[PDB]
Amino acid sequence: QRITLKDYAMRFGQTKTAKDLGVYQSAINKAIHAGRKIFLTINADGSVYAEEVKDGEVKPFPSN
Repeated sequence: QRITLKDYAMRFGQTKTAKDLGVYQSAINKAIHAGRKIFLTINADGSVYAEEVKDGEVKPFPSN
């Protein structure tokens, strides 16, 4: 089951979220702020896969 970016940060903290995603903290807070539709999947090995829904499309997050 996917977890929203906002709910993941609330559960694990902004620091772990930024690290799992490989982005810096400030970017995470802004993304949430902007209400982007970002969903994370935690794998049993601990890695996290994030995807964003934008304009009808489904892409990886961060994009670049």
